[PDB]
Amino acid sequence: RMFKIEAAEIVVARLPLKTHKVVPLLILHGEGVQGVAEGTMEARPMYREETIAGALDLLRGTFLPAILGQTFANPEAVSDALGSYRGNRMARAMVEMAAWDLWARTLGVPLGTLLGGHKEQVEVGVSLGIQADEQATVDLVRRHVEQGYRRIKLKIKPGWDVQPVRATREAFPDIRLTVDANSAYTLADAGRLRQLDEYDLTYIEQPLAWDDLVDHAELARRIRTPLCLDESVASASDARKALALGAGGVINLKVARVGGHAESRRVHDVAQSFGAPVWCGGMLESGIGRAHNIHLSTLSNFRLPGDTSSASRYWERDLIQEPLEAVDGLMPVPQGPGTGVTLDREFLATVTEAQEEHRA
Amino acid sequence: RMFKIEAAEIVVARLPLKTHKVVPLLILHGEGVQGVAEGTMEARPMYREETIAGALDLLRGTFLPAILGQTFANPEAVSDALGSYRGNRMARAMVEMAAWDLWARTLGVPLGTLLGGHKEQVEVGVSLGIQADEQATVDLVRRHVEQGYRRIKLKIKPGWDVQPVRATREAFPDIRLTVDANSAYTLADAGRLRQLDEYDLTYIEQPLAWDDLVDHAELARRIRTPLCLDESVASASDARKALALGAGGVINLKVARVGGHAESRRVHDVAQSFGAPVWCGGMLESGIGRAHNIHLSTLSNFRLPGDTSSASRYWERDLIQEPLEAVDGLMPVPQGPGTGVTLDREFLATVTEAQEEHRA
Ligand SMILES: [Mg+2]
Ligand SMILES: [Mg+2]
Repeated sequence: RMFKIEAAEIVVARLPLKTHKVVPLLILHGEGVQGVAEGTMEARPMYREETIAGALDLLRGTFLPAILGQTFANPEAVSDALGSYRGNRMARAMVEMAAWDLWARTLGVPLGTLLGGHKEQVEVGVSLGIQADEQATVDLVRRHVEQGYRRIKLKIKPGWDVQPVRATREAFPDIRLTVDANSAYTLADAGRLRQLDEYDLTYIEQPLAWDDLVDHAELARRIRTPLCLDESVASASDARKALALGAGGVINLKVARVGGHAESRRVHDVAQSFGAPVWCGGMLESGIGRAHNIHLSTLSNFRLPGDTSSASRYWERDLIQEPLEAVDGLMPVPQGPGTGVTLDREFLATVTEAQEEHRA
Repeated sequence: RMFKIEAAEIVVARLPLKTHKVVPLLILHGEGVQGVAEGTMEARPMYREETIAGALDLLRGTFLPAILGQTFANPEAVSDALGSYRGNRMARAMVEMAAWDLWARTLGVPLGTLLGGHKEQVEVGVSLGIQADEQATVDLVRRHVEQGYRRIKLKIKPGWDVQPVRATREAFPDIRLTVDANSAYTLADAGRLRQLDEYDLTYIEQPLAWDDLVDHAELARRIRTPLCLDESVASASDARKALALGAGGVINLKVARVGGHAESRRVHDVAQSFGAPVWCGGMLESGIGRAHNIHLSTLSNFRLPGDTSSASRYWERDLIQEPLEAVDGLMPVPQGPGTGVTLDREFLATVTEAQEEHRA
């Protein structure tokens, strides 16, 4: 039954890589359990428009006040209570996704299960940066293919695109191979991008401007390689518009980017209704955010491998107790209610740089 | 010659309405002159996505450190130096516009002149909120027609659209009449909006979602009244996309929304290349912002009246020494270099919440 949000903590941690990454956590408390989610916004607006400064101000100043001490039927009722404010999806997503965790934990059910998923393990691939040359690329790829990863994503740029791809393809003619074009191209480059076609990529991710659909639709008419949209899809209606236009045949679905789990479900179902698959994008998440991603990835139209690879690839030590490790390109769903993972509070304390508490 | 930016000041004021409005200012110092601009983002994200807290943290943590101490050839070079960041156009606009004012003042030239305009005054319109009934709407319109405004804008909403427009058009068969539909309709409302057609509105402003073009395109096919786009045109390429898709035939051009004067002139030119007019939109600006708008509005494709009405209608006392007052629907361009207006520093002091100075 119904749940009352009694308190909320905002905990910002700084986590060393292997220089650092800031992890904003929102914890909601209620009914003697808690829900946790992780912000994916950065200090500076590099991947998208939102920033830690603005999202946290929106949380303490607007969203938290609207929900604290209040009672709700479901996470959708929580999202509904955050008014008609424009944009700020990642901020909304912190509240919404923690609400999903909290709510699932009051029922004792795994998050994935509530969202309609029934996979017990999800397929994963890896994304690789730009390497120095054709052989160093192939070497780095081989390391990962020997780990069983089910898709390889290579960054590209002008004019480092056809070469990395052709080399990787010749050594490995059967792997699922993709590229991330990183919004570094123009309709001008349609000719170069078309050269990629003979290497049977599954898609080219977001080759043009990060906020565009119309030019993608045009570029898609000019090349045979499917395009995958990322930043240009921030909602189920964007997904609809993109697919009705022909701007892509694939969507990289990042839960926090679309404002959370429910909306991600809708994105997911709109894609399926068009016969377009989704796959789960990643963003250097701690185990909190990684767990949420895995649970969402259990939905059935997640038919291409996700960037939800092993935690130990990123951190010497994660913010949770449980390991999130994939073997042979498969990441098991972490057992337990909600996310199935648990904050390691002692370790979190040694890397916390800010913490605040909010009540009604 | 080139200009060095030696110092910047952020001053946030709470200026009394005729409740209160928070006015964030940026002051750029160099070559013995200064350039000033006004942020239009608000505390919470209601009109668009940016907030004062995100915007200001972006200025002091990223944009100002990038330009402080650097020497530039023109305002465009200043923009390019903030280069790689996404969205946040209003925050960007504070730097770029303050830069135009400074640049212009090192040259001794009025801002509008440098942007290519040659009007000495600009036509203004008036905006009427929702009134209680038809005759109250008509009586207010009658007042404003008599004061000499050259366009009437009626705010409409579902349940209250055809009625005020019918009544108004009936009493005033020839005036330039428009409506602001304020993103409150959906495609199911096409039949009701089509009923406005027989009243010869110059346009309906952004009836559907604030970030949409594709559905507006469809709505334009079902009714004959021209659509005017607002929040969904944030760049020159958005303008092109909107006009080419037939999402509208008019653009409400707001200088800060698109990233400042350079990009606004680009929106102005893309629109002109399609033969679509633009007009100057407003956001309850102090004299700083109003003066920038008035100078942008001197450009030749601003062929419909703008929301740069008298400052006295908004403020008991303005932040500038010069009064910006329209007479018979004509606002004079303020004389002098740059924006042609000058901060009243002692008055400003009495209304300053907060100030900060940054250097190298
Ligand atoms: Mg990517
Ligand atoms: Mg308007």
